[PDB]
Amino acid sequence: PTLNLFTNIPVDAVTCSDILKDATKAVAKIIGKPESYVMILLNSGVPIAFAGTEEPAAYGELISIGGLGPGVNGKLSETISEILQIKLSIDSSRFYIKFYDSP
Amino acid sequence: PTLNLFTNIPVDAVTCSDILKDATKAVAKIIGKPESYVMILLNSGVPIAFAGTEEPAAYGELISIGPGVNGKLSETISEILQIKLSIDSSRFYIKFY
Amino acid sequence: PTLNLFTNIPVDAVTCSDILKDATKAVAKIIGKPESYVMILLNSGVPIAFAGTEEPAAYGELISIGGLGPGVNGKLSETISEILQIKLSIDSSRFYIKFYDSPRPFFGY
Ligand SMILES: [Ca+2]
Ligand SMILES: [Ca+2]
Ligand SMILES: [Ca+2]
Ligand SMILES: [Ca+2]
Ligand SMILES: [Ca+2]
Ligand SMILES: [Ca+2]
Repeated sequence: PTLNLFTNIPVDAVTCSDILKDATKAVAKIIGKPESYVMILLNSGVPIAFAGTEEPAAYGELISIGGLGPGVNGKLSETISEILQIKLSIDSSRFYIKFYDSP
Repeated sequence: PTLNLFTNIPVDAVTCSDILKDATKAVAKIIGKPESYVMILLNSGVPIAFAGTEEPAAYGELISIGPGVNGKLSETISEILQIKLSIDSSRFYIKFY
Repeated sequence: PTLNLFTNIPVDAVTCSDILKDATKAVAKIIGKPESYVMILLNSGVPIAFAGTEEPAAYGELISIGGLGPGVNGKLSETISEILQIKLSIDSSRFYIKFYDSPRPFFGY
């Protein structure tokens, strides 16, 4: 699976590594795939307008070949959102994650 | 909806904010929803080759998007980028639909 | 088609232009469409973890209108991975590509 994140916060290198590590663990654990199949990207310092403001925000695309659904997506969303809340102070109302179950 | 934009033009902060605001207004009007439903990202200074040159170019992905809206929407964003950045070439893709 | 690349190493403008040009020629030849239809993007300096590590890596999304014939995806994957190997020393084991078969055309201007 891949998680491709974009945020308007300029993230420092240490915080970036922390997020990549935390997201790797969360994606592997919750979908049920080995970490060797999990890729996380963090595009930071990307200007974002959401709801008419440029307050801190993030966008993510989570793509998996199977393994998604109502019993998984809610947990992934909550877990990744909490990582960005703690590490970047991004409110969950300004983080949109799009899930896609790929053929 | 989310519009994820990429351009090889390096864009200054004010022009970026103007584009984000212009695009927010245009998307909101064309889709008929409040701005609280609209996210615009601008990835700038991303090298792009299009039709075998690196002339000014933009690429946009539309996520979580009425019929015909996509064409009027993509053309309007294309016009905004031409006016604000002098980008003469652009491509828009409806993603995950 | 569009190839949107992301890599975690910094890439200088000359190397970037080489990658963009070689990727344009390779995608155009393998897919059979003229270069006028090919767009390549290179997002560099993007932190990536793959298999739990941050060694040089790349992600690519290849978006084609209607998808490609049997075997063509694998040929594209191999060819792009060689470009990234030659130009950036990214091992092919750390290149991850996703193909999108778009059921509707791009909007181009
Ligand atoms: Ca997968
Ligand atoms: Ca389920
Ligand atoms: Ca949205
Ligand atoms: Ca329609
Ligand atoms: Ca095309
Ligand atoms: Ca195509």
